[PDB]
Amino acid sequence: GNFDLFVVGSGFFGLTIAERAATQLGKRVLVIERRPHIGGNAYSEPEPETGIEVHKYGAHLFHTSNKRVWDYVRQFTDFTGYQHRVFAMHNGQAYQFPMGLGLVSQFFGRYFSPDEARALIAEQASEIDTKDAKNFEEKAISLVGRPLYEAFIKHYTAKQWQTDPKDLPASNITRLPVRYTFDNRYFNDTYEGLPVEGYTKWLENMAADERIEVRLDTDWFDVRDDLRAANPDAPVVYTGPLDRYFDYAEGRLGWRTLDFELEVLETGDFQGTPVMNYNDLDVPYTRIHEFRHFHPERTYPTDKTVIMREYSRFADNDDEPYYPINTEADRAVLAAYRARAKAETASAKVLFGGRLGTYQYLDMHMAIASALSMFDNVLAPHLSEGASLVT
Amino acid sequence: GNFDLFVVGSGFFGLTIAERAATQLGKRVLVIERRPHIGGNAYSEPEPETGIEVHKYGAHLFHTSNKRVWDYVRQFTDFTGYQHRVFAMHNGQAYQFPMGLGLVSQFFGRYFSPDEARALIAEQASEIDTKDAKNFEEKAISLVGRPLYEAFIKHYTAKQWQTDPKDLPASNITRLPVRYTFDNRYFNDTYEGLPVEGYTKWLENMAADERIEVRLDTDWFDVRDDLRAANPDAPVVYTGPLDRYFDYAEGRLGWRTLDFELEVLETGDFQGTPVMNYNDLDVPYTRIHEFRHFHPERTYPTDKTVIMREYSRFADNDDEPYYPINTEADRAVLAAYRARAKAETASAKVLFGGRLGTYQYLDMHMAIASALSMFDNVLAPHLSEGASLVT
Ligand SMILES: Cc1cc2nc3c(=O)[nH]c(=O)nc-3n(C[C@H](O)[C@H](O)[C@H](O)COP(=O)(O)OP(=O)(O)OC[C@H]3O[C@@H](n4cnc5c(N)ncnc54)[C@H](O)[C@@H]3O)c2cc1C
Ligand SMILES: Cc1cc2nc3c(=O)[nH]c(=O)nc-3n(C[C@H](O)[C@H](O)[C@H](O)COP(=O)(O)OP(=O)(O)OC[C@H]3O[C@@H](n4cnc5c(N)ncnc54)[C@H](O)[C@@H]3O)c2cc1C
Ligand SMILES: [Mg+2]
Repeated sequence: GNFDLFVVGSGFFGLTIAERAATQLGKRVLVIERRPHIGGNAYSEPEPETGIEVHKYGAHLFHTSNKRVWDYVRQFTDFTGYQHRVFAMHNGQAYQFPMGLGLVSQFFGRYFSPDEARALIAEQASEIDTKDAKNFEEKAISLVGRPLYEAFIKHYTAKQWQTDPKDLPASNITRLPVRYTFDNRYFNDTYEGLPVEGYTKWLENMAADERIEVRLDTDWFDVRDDLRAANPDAPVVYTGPLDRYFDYAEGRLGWRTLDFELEVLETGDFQGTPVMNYNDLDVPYTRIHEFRHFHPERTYPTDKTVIMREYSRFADNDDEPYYPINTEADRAVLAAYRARAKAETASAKVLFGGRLGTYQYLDMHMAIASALSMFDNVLAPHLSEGASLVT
Repeated sequence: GNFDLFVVGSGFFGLTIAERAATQLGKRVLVIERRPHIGGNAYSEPEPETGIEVHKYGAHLFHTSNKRVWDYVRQFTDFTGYQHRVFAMHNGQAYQFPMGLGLVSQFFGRYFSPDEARALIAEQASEIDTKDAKNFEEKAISLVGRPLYEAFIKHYTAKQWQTDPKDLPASNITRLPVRYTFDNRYFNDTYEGLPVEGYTKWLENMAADERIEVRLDTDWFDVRDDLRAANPDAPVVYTGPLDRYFDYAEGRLGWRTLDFELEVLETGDFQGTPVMNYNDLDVPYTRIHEFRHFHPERTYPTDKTVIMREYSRFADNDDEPYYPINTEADRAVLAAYRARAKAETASAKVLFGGRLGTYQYLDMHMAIASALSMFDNVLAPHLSEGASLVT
């Protein structure tokens, strides 16, 4: 049939756009998705042996301080009262985390009060002067001191960035706070929780409107010419890779990827907490997720659990792209593609959005906020009142 | 104590050198090995749950037509009568392999005699003229025809090389024979078998002589200065990476790596043969190894088996290097390092050998042949009669 709007990609950005067009302007929307499932990287699914919901592209924790977004998402799902907390494994011991009075007292072997901890860190971090810092390693030492740096930062950084911290620029550290309280709540956003029926149901609700069609297993580039010949005045919101859209004509944007190993174990509980960071070099993974703990309210089985080991890697051409590397070279490459994108927008009615469309890491709430904004300020005016898509 | 000779690396090249020096010249040899085990990539070990011997760095099949090598290795191990055969999985069917009368009859649906098969291939391969071939894909079609190419070569090549076959040079295909008989013995060497007590015992026997010390978990670069200060007239045979030896001063040599996934299944037999190639794009691995079938003479358990999925990847800086990529750029980089190596040989008594030391893929028998030759023609003359190490 006929379409008023094409959305490429069914992640949170894509589905926010598609939903808002359908329900707020009455528009016919086609969502083209190349994967065999919707939801982009927020997709979740039960592990078969155990029934436990697993986040297939990495652990997804929802948090936001944006009231508008919080009100928007709650139309599609309820949230549990989950609060994220993380522990760290170093030299055979499990530490409270992030760095705070708990970790400090554990690591140094006795209670440090807020004033005493402040004094300790100050003294140890004085080894290097921050403005003299030549690189990441030195800057981190100049902020938290060498003992804490070498125990909980050095090797974890090396694993996560796949680069020796001495070869990372000092530039990539703004602050490196130690909490001078025992508060170990990981995020400090106003709103936080996990979707009660899980992420996939949430995303399916966003696509529920009759005026939205979702075509899975479909690559936009395989179908666009005849789809747009069908509906020439239909604008496009594209949330796939930016460099691919222009046939890599400016070069490939660099990304980091993640490898996961899912394992079902014959115990009811492997580590007693959702996420354990592994700070030492003697194991190759950065973190282990245990998914039963994301939803304690669920009646999961008692004799099995599923865990997931996470590993960091530079992305090869065909790896899933997760984090932009963002070298100067990358930023110059990006610069060229957004010029192309602005010209494609003006000439072909194609908007570029989302994590892949803009070469940006985006949290779920930031992707949603981004899409709501594109809708309100660029796309809806066009669809409703013929306004230009040129900014 | 004192040493007459340093060998860096305890793979087949290294241990051949160390053994020949110890037993044929009476020399004190120290082998420095950075891994926690000896044997280099030929190392094997029993999987714990099943007891089954697994080749930890890929399936290792011994074959040679070199009588000297065959006589040499049999001093350290007995061989079984194993003959390697490979099958290929395409579109839900298992095919005899390599391409021959069996595969051809299966694939085309009826018996083709030697003359008829010859005629078939000739006709189909005539689609493209070999000298007109613009790339790998076209050259392969010009040799075996499009139907066979698209079924058993196209996607397997894409997976193994991590490159679209249209973007590989025609240059990388010499011949692509179809066997016009039913003979499916994989290798055509005079001698073939598997070590009766397994690869690790074999390698341990090579290092058995009292005059050989093996230090595990030791990086040559961490220890060389004081080791050589200890024994200044001791020559060195280095079989680690060539580019690393000279601090990557000419750039990094490019390699391909392999990823493996070991799995123990609750069946006595998963695929009924040691190696199954997967020629289709719908699975990411290239091959599955089932190790019980490498040693049918062993009394392995009946209710479990261990398999290994193999995947191809370009090597990152810290991946295990398995196959040289060998671009023109790589060959120019290599060229510079062998000039450096020749100067290091003349000035510091350091020989460069083996797979890593020469940027070469070497089969086991070719590594051994190589080391025997370095011994006889370069190193033994030096150790015995003070001859120069300069060639
Ligand atoms: C490991 C990992 C962990 C994360 N953890 C969190 C977290 O804890 N909390 C949080 O708030 N956010 C988290 N995020 C970000 C989260 O996934 C966001 O929902 C995501 O960034 C949403 O942005 P997006 O919709 O633009 O991208 P995506 O979710 O990637 O959606 C893009 C969709 O576009 C499809 N597509 C791409 N190309 C084409 C094409 N040619 N044709 C058709 N379809 C195409 C893709 O298949 C994909 O489905 C995490 C991300 C990752 C990778
Ligand atoms: C998947 C794979 C499959 C293979 N299959 C076969 C087969 O089927 N049949 C066959 O004949 N051959 C096969 N081979 C080749 C086989 O492994 C050979 O025995 C190997 O090439 C022997 O050559 P080498 O001794 O020079 O290298 P290696 O076996 O790699 O030995 C090198 C040793 O040097 C050590 N080392 C490196 N750097 C240092 C350092 N700075 N300090 C101290 N020690 C160091 C390394 O840890 C390593 O142990 C295969 C190889 C691979 C990767
Ligand atoms: Mg890589």
